Amino acid sequence: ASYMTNSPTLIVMIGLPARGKTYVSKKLTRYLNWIGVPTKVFNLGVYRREAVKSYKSYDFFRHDNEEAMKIRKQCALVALEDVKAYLTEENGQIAVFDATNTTRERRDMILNFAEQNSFKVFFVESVCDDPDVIAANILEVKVSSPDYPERNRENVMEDFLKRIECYKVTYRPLDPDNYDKDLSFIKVINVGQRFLVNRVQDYIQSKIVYYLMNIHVQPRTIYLCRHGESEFNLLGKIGGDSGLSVRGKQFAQALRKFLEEQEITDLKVWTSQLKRTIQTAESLGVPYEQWKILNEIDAGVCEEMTYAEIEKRYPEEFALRDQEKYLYRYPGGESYQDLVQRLEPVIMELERQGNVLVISHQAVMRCLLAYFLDKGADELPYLRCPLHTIFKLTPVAYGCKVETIKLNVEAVNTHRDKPTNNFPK
Amino acid sequence: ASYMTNSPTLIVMIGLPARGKTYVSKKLTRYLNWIGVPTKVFNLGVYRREAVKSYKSYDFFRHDNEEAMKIRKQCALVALEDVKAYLTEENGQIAVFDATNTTRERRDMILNFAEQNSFKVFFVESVCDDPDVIAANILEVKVSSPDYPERNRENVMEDFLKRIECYKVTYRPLDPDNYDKDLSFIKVINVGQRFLVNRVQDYIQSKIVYYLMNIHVQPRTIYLCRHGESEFNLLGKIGGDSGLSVRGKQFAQALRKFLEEQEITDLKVWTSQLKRTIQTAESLGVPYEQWKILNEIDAGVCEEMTYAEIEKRYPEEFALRDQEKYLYRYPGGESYQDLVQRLEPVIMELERQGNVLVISHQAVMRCLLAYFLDKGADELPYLRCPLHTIFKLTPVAYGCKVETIKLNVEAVNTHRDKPT
Ligand SMILES: Nc1ncnc2c1ncn2[C@@H]1O[C@H](COP(=O)(O)OP(=O)(O)OP(=O)(O)O)[C@@H](O)[C@H]1O
Ligand SMILES: Nc1ncnc2c1ncn2[C@@H]1O[C@H](COP(=O)(O)OP(=O)(O)OP(=O)(O)O)[C@@H](O)[C@H]1O
Ligand SMILES: O=P(O)(O)OC[C@H]1O[C@](O)(CO)[C@@H](O)[C@@H]1O
Ligand SMILES: O=P(O)(O)OC[C@H]1O[C@](O)(CO)[C@@H](O)[C@@H]1O
Repeated sequence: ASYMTNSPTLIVMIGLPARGKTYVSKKLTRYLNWIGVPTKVFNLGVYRREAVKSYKSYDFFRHDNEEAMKIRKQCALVALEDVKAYLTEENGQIAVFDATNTTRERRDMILNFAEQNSFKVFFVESVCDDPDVIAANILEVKVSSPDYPERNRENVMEDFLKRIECYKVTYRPLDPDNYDKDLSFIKVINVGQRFLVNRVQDYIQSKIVYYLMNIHVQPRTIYLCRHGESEFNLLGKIGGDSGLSVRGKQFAQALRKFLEEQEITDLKVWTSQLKRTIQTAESLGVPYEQWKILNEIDAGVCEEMTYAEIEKRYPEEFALRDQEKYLYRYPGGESYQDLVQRLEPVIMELERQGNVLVISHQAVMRCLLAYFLDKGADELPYLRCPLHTIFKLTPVAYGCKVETIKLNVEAVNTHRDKPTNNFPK
Repeated sequence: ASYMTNSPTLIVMIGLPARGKTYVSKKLTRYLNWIGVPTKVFNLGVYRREAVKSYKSYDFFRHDNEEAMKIRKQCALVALEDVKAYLTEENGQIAVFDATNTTRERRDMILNFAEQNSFKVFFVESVCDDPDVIAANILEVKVSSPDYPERNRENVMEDFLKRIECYKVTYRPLDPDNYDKDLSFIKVINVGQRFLVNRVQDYIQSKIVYYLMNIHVQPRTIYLCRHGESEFNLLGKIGGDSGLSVRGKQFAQALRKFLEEQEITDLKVWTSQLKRTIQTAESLGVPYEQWKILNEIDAGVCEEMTYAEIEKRYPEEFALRDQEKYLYRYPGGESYQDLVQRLEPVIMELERQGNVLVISHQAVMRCLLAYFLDKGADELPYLRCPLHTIFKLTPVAYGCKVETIKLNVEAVNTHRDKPT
């Protein structure tokens, strides 16, 4: 009177080692938080390493190893108690349980935990049988996984290959035709070549599946920059549709040279529909695609004004925006929250693809950086993205490599800091 | 070909007769237009009926009926030419091709058309093998399909069953393991019990899959009404959080009696978080759920004012809102477009479920009616939803049955027409 319509959700990863589970867990968790759903990942690798206080050879992972199996089960129970605390005491809505969970006994233990606590359960099983995908994932584990010592990885590969065989002995995949016909799940096959989806129960499960249709697990690189310096940038005017300054044109030429030197396979170039990004791309000698949704934030009645003019003409609005820069909405225009919402299709295409250069704008690029660098709404409107600097991004399971490349053309500074040190607040 | 990320897309239905193809095509097309992607459905049943100028017995659908096969192929080619015009001359972005397309030869013809025109292709194959799902779909065809004469349907079932057998003879399903491993598609199995998705190539294909995870094909009924009359309604005041007038409470009591008479299985009742909808649901004697996203449109600095007061205090804003009521945003508040965007999770849950009563508000309910009755943004802010009237909606493939039930409790009129 009522029942289970308002329950939180436990997303349970399944798979053999080196299947992309931790990458998927982390990026899915970031996406769910991005759309406003409080979500936390629980990485059982961390739990078990902290419990045994040493790195473990493949024999630790034998299903026969009674002593190891008992330690590993206890770690799962501790993590589940942390899941419960998060979802019932800490205002979490979704918990993501990143572990192998390859046996039916372990999955039934999780399901019984969820039923006792009225948590919905959705399984994400990563199945890789393509030799190239497998060999790639395994090599990535060998090089970067923290489940082995930081240095001296010469014997990691041989051990890890044997650890996988231990899991293969007892692995029961989800069986949609019989044993698991009533469970809600998705099998992600070969990191997203195809999918088997069973019994999607509700809106949030549809969003989870939606996100996983856009994820890309193999290493990829994306490039972000602004249009070259514009005339309005030189004037300190926001918004508008002005063209490149002569220095912005020099930047566009330098950008062409930089892209040639980078030797990028199958480069795609995306711009907005505003002249300054188009003009930047036109100098590159390669096809490009304009996106309306990459247009700069709309400043409404403040379009084409300087900050000094805005503070003078609209002192109350100007102070409000400084107090609440993410949520503030220009009269007749947009807030950063509005901008975030309309950027979602570009963000999904950038989750999917590598070798894309996005030529956009200060506020737009802040949103894209906040998404791929996992920054919150508080910091998002203040992220620094100078004119004539390229951001080169390589996402990894626990974050994103960022390289900045300042090209050799000067530009004005358009970054206004939040006012500091004022009294009262 | 697919050389651009935002090139046009041809969605191609596949399946035997009575698989929900035509319902899925139409509801997906409506959803795509709702989120701003111009989409048009092409119903090959209509093309072929118009060309052959008569109803056809199962004999027409034999794969070995050479003369019929040639006509059917020519209809597919005509429809593809209309697809081309829609996507290249009329600024369409997605075309939905509703046909059986059960043979590899027909699918290859479509694929070659798409490649010649640089259209992306995504197939939606409806596979039904559950006897209950099939039997239901077939009876629905028997009752309502326009592929048979309107009256005297006594021989329809026998003919239609033989027509299905004609198609079973040559049906080749999509084969993800070999023949069709490089095609982009979703198999919808038993109208959404489960799905097989292959090679999603872009954002919009992921949105198509997303929508299909929420669709419900079997007939269902949902109920929409407003909160009972509020004190602010009696005062002509917009917005706010006032409670029910005594007539709104009387309506809530009448609503309980109405719901009992409807003999509804597993009724769900959804309200907003505002007092007037909660108090309406509380008279019903059943569990109900509050949704913040069902709260009435936010009028910002005009909250709790009458239209006359708004016109006096903010004449320019009042006139702008009349010129552009869908997009206009109240200072400090919302536009109908904002309202549409935040309603998406409840719209998806209403696509999925039946036996739901939503008790909401004038602007909210306009958005929900615009979605399920396929109304455009121009008309959405002016749809009429009187206090104390229940809208009973039964979606069908070509629209929605609508019954309005005025309960016997008077209420003020809160509907303001656009000035002439
Ligand atoms: N706690 C962590 N901190 C940083 N990176 C991590 C962490 N856990 C996993 N990763 C990264 O996840 C990837 C896979 O290593 P993990 O140690 O998760 O191996 P695995 O579980 O066998 O593989 P997978 O999770 O891909 O199925 C590596 O890139 C690794 O650096
Ligand atoms: N042109 C139309 N106008 C109104 N309703 C239609 C039209 N075409 C199909 N429908 C509806 O679609 C549903 C299925 O009928 P249809 O004629 O499409 O049979 P079918 O193609 O064998 O079945 P399905 O499309 O479900 O595979 C029925 O409710 C029918 O009324
Ligand atoms: O939110 P902020 O810090 O005002 O930055 C966005 C502004 O920056 C610019 O891209 C450059 O000044 C303007 O066009 C835009 O209004
Ligand atoms: O968009 P309209 O026609 O002003 O209707 C919305 C108004 O209707 C009401 O629901 C009832 O007057 C108000 O609370 C709301 O502001």
